[PDB]
Amino acid sequence: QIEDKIEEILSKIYHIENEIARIKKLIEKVDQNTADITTNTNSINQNTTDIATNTTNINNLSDSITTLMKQIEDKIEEILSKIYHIENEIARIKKLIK
Amino acid sequence: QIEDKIEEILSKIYHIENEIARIKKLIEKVDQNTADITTNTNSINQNTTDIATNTTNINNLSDSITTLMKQIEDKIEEILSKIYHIENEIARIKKLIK
Amino acid sequence: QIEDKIEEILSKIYHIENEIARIKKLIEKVDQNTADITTNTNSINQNTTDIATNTTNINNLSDSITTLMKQIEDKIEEILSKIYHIENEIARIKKLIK
Ligand SMILES: [Cl-]
Ligand SMILES: [Cl-]
Ligand SMILES: [Cl-]
Ligand SMILES: [Cl-]
Repeated sequence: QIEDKIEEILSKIYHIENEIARIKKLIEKVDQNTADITTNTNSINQNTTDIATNTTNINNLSDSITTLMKQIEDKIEEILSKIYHIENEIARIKKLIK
Repeated sequence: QIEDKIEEILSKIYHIENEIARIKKLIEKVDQNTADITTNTNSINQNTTDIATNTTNINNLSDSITTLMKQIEDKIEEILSKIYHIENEIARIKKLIK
Repeated sequence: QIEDKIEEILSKIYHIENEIARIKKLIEKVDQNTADITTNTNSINQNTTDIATNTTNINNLSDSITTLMKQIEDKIEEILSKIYHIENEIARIKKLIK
């Protein structure tokens, strides 16, 4: 029966080796996954930097438009004011004739 | 001869234990990868939310500039119209003199 | 000693099996991680394409504002120039009366 116990063990070992050989394939997979997570982390960081640049630039353009709006509204106000003054000079030139 | 079978079993086993001890290291590397994937997934989502904000804001500014453009074109044409009416009052005043 | 050597071996084998069963639980975890890294990679790319769109559009609005600026400032200068020539016609009309 010793000899049966031994044949039994030899089968278990053969099975075990076949299971281990399948499991060993994981080593290379895990390392590959680890490498791919790093690459993703590098792309994520680069997107974050580029989103920041865009955010900054949206904000400056927004400010820029606000400065332009003011600049123009003030020149328009000043031009309308000159026009009003000229209309008043023409009222007086008209009264001065008649 | 049994005894020889037993020694070669004991070396097969010694070898298996060394293989299993290497493979054991994978349990914690996999935990780590899983944690790092979650972190990356959190950053991806934050970038996605920030890209959305930026897209929204680009779109409002673009509309804003369009409103400002027309707003200005109208005031400029009102001004040109007042100028023309002044040019006509001066044609009169010149006539009215001679 | 033989039968003792055998009962020892059988429990070393029992433990290797327990260790292997613990390690076989990684197989699907590693597959799941791999699938999740691919998903993340897909989201990263999508974000990259949307950042590029946003970048392009920020830049065109920026240029657009620059074109609008000069367009208006030239129109305003032309209006100021018509106003000045109208002031001069009114200086003449005033001198022509008195
Ligand atoms: Cl990832
Ligand atoms: Cl993994
Ligand atoms: Cl991203
Ligand atoms: Cl963006």
